[PDB]
Parts: sequence; C-alpha cells; structure tokens
Amino acid sequence: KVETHEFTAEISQLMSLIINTVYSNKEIFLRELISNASDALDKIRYQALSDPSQLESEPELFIRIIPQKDQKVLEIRDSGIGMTKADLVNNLGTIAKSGTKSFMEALSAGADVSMIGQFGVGFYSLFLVADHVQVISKHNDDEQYVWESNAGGKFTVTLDETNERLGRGTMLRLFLKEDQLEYLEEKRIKEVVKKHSEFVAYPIQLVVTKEVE
Ligand SMILES: CCNC(=O)c1cc2c(-c3cc(OCCN4CCCC4)c(Cl)cc3Cl)nc(N)nc2s1
Repeated sequence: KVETHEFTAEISQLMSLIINTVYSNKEIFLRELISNASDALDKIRYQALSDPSQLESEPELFIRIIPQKDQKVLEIRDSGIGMTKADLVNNLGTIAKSGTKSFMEALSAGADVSMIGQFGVGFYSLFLVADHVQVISKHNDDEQYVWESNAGGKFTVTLDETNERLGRGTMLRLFLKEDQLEYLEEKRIKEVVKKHSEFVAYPIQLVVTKEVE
C-alpha cells in the first residue's frame, strides 16, 4: 500500500543542490545522522524519566552502523523515539522548510556545507554520499513504516512488510554512490566516528562481518 507525496519545493531544491555538490569533506554526513540519532534517543529517554514503560519496546539505547556490502548500502539505526506515519510525511518533505531556505542563503554567501546541522537540516547531508535513501521508523503506539526518496520531488510512505523489526526507533538505509563505497569499510567508519562524534552519550555500535578462517 504505497502512498505518494510531494516534497515542499524548497526541500527538493536543497536535495538537488546537495546531491550535485562536489564538496570534498563528505564524511561529515555521518556526524549529522549520528547527531539526529542521539537527539531521537534523548527524546525517548526524556519520556522514560516520567514513564519507564516507554523503553519496553526496545530496552537498549543505542546507535548502530551496519554496512551491507552486498547491496552497496550503509544502514544507520537507532533505538530513539522514532516517528509515526504522520511524522514521516510531515518531518520529512514538509517541516524544515525554514531551515532549508536559510541554509541555502548561507551557502550562497560562502558557508561551508559542513554547517548544515546548524540550520537543522543535516539529515539531507546524506545525499553527499547516497543517491537514494529509505527511512524505516517505528514509534511506540504506531506501526513500522518505510519512507523512500531518490532526491527528486516525490516520496512514498508504506507500511513496512519487508524489513527487520526495529522494536522502536529509526533506520536510515543509504544507497551509496559508486564513488563513495569507502563508507562500507570498518576502518573508514571507525575513523570518521572517532574524529567527529566523540561526545555522544549512547554507544555507537559497528556491525562487522568477518569470515571465520
Ligand atoms: C516525531 C518525534 N520524533 C522525531 O521527530 C524524529 C526525527 C528523527 C530523525 C530526523 C530528524 C530530522 O531533523 C532534525 C531536526 N531538525 C528538524 C527541524 C529542526 C530540527 C530530519 Cl530533517 C530527518 C530525520 Cl529522519 N532522525 C532519526 N534517526 N530519528 C528521528 S525521531
């Protein structure tokens, strides 16, 4: 059951700008997504202070990076508060019009792409390294859904009947560009995490697949 929706024009504009920029420090995308994951974890932790039962859907609080070399996909999963179906339509491709507009003005004046997070739209930095993204999300008291975009003007939201269950949280599935496959490598991922994400309150877990020999 696939619903199609249109991006707020300014958000479409930003995605095209980012997916085409030739910027040289693309590794900062990972800091931005980890930062979004930390913030989502802050929110479920806030609710859990009043109501500890909110954690029961996924009791471990974590950020997990899962390279899928077979698929040329990098996944970033958290057990944060997550997003309902309405959130996915709204937060993504509607809200943040204001931040996208200001960021684009700053870019024209010379701003570093790396200050995207200061306008609240660092999520879209993923298009530095990916040409296609799926956002899978599960909020307490709603079903699991998949939001999907290819940096054009349309996105879809679907009940998720094909991915592992998240329990609670969000998983971004980045379909990496052919020149950015370095971010599937354990050594590269560790470098970037250690450089740019030292002060994160939650464990950052790296899933690595090794042959037994
Ligand atoms: C509905 C309550 N939960 C949320 O809004 C969440 C938003 C996210 C996000 C997120 C945040 C995002 O925005 C960051 C916050 N800014 C948005 C507007 C100003 C602040 C964007 Cl544009 C996209 C996404 Cl997928 N990422 C992740 N990993 N988890 C959550 S949970």
